[PDB]
This record gives sequence, C-alpha cells and structure tokens, in this order.
Amino acid sequence: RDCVHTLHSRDTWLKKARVVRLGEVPYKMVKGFSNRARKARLAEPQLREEND
DNA sequence: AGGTAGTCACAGCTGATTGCGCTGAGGATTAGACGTGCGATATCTATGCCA
Repeated sequence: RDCVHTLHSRDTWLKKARVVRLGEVPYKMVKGFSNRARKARLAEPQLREEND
C-alpha cells in the first residue's frame, strides 16, 4: 500500500496549494471531465478515452 | 446745418435639451464510486465399477 499513492490534477493540486514541478511525468493518465470537456466528449466518444 | 459711427432692435448658427437605444460590474442561480442480484463456474469427495 505504501507503493499505492493518490493523485490529483494540476488544477486540483493548485486548489490544494500545490504546483507540479517542471517536466513531471503523468503518474496516471485517466478520464478527464469538465463542463466543456464533458460536453465535447459527449459530442464524440472517440476522445472520451483519449483525453487521459 | 450735414453724414456715417455708436447704440439698440431684430435675424442666422450652433450648442444644449429631451425622448430613446447599447456594455461592464454585481448579485442570484449524472461519473466514477459503492454496493448487490444474478449467473456462469471452479471445486471437493462418496463409492462402487472390475482387475
């Protein structure tokens, strides 16, 4: 479990008063969902998985 | 006594006025999780088959 870690978006990290370091690799590329993003993904499902 | 400049009484030009339109700030406003229900599915052992 100590090797299992929780993650947040860069915007959510900033909300948590955290700034991602330069060049940091994405620990998890996952589904992205925001108002404009959600509507765009509903427009076409091919990029719903491709957002990451 | 004589005529055109100073003074007063009216005219054109233009700015302020009064209906009415438009932006900028300001205060109102179901998607992964978490489970289970159902269904396909590994799973353990009785016990009598005949060599």
